[PDB]
Amino acid sequence: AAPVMVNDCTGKVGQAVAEAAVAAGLRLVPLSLTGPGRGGKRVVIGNVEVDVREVSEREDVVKEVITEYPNVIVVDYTLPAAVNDNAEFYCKQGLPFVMGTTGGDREKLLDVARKSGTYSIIAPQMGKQVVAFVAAMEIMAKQFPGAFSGYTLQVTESHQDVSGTALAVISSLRKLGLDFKDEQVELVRDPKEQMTRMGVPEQHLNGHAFHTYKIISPDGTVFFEFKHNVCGRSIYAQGTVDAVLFLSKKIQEKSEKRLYNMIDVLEGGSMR
Amino acid sequence: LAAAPVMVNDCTGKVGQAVAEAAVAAGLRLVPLSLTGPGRGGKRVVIGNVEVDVREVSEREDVVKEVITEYPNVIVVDYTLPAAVNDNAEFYCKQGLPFVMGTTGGDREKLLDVARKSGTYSIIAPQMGKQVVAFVAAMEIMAKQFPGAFSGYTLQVTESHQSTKADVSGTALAVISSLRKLGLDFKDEQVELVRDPKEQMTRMGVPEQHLNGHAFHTYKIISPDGTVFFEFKHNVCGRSIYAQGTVDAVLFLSKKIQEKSEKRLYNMIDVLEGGSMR
Ligand SMILES: NC(=O)c1ccc[n+]([C@@H]2O[C@H](COP(=O)([O-])OP(=O)(O)OC[C@H]3O[C@@H](n4cnc5c(N)ncnc54)[C@H](O)[C@@H]3O)[C@@H](O)[C@H]2O)c1
Ligand SMILES: NC(=O)c1ccc[n+]([C@@H]2O[C@H](COP(=O)([O-])OP(=O)(O)OC[C@H]3O[C@@H](n4cnc5c(N)ncnc54)[C@H](O)[C@@H]3O)[C@@H](O)[C@H]2O)c1
Ligand SMILES: [Ca+2]
Repeated sequence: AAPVMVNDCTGKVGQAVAEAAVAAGLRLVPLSLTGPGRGGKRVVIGNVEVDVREVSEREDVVKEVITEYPNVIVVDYTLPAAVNDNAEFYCKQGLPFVMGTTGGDREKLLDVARKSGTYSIIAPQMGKQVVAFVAAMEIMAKQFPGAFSGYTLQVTESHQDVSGTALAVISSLRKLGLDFKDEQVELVRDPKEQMTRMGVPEQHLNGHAFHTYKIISPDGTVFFEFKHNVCGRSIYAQGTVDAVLFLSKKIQEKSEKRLYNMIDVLEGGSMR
Repeated sequence: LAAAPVMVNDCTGKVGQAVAEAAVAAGLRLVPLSLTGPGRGGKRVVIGNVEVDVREVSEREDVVKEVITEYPNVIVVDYTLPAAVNDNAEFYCKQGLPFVMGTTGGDREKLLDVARKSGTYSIIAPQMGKQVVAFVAAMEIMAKQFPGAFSGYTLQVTESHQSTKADVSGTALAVISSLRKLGLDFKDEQVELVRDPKEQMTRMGVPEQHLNGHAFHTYKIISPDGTVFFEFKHNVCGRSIYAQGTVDAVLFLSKKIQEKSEKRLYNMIDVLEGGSMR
């Protein structure tokens, strides 16, 4: 598996990703780029000192990276403002990359990767196990129209503005014959209620994504319940490591397909 | 509803009765004759507004002759016992009688083979609760599309049925089969079988009125570090899900017979793909 450069290793997700890469046995490139107004520094990720460099030095830094690590894959967890420029930079430099950063102009991001033939994974949702759940519910919904018609749907949700994941699952559930408007989602905002009702540990009130879907027969006798509860950043960190392993293999195979998403990574199976 | 009349064997069985009640309540024509098992006497029972002459299984030949003459388009619904599966199926297939069989057990491969080779219009499924079938399929879909997606996670499976059902549920086994393809490491004997009434009430939330007829299932999928938690429950009280799914299956198969379909043997997946007919 290929060595990885994580920009930015000092950001919260980027740090978690670099940690998880090191703990999994990937080689972490000991260089990183940080954002405007952040200065250069040395940081420790596991047993590796990383020379964190200001983004204005990116041309030089990438040349230092490429000479010592030809087969590097870049992992990008920066900010929406950097997304398009970073992508154009990675594509202009021939660098394969895994883009976790959300926002920016998404059509422009995809088209620059596709038109340049740059090996890449672009996925604004890297929590792969949740992605799998969401996608399978949809395929099932399309296979069995009206299978749950007459049932009652209740959807209750905790995050920190309804979750795109919850809306996607609700859309599938309508194809199953459930009637449920988007406004009927109960957002739990009160931390007391986030702890008590949903079981979120005190630790993760500022960093969680808990969802419950209850589907009940009109006579009360049939009860379905689906939960996916995410605490913190580990699912995204682990998802990113899996994406790097997938992309590395596809570069190694000289694959004709260049731009992948998390669905592609899931379909490639487990690699650890 | 230009749907076929139905003969429910055995309408004195717990599931057969529930099926026959639901068929009558849905507006199907219940054939006023039924077959009951060895040891049971002949009797008459009331199902909705219908008096059913219930006859001993040794009377099968003449009873089915009487039914065929009075109700030529009859579909037989079979909820009997495992010891009767193969004999009953081979009987229906010899008579050209279309059938819906929910009875579990027997030689399943032999059951499907005789249906297919005889060309008998049939629906054979050990789980007629179509909504539960849809959940099972969702898990299998996830495992086919995304193999190993939960590799490294821990699986806990806990299951509660009435005390007499002293063996793990077929639905739980099929779900676990999919979960293994998803990367979970889990032997079949690791399923926790809750069978003590006190535990069923307190731990599983089974209402007291449903202790002798329920099917509660919980699957927990947890990441190594404990930060990601999936939980799937499907909890059935009583038998109305099975009776309702059986009615749907009868209406489905009824249409296929009228339409004269080349395909003869169906399951509940096929019924789910046909859409809701009510
Ligand atoms: N794909 C996913 O599943 C997923 C999961 C969680 C978060 N995110 C997203 O990832 C992004 C990062 O989140 P976070 O909490 O780590 O943010 P953060 O603010 O903690 O870290 C972002 C870092 O990027 C740096 N940065 C800014 N511009 C840069 C540039 N041009 N080059 C290099 N570094 C630059 C900043 O200095 C900062 O250290 C956000 O857009 C967030 O929404 C995505
Ligand atoms: N597919 C499903 O959805 C589903 C759901 C629940 C139960 N079941 C199955 O249905 C079957 C019956 O369950 P139950 O609780 O109604 O059992 P039950 O014992 O209450 O009823 C079964 C009846 O079948 C009769 N019988 C036995 N042999 C017969 C024969 N050769 N001909 C006619 N009648 C005969 C018995 O006398 C008995 O009255 C079981 O195998 C059970 O596992 C299936
Ligand atoms: Ca810093």
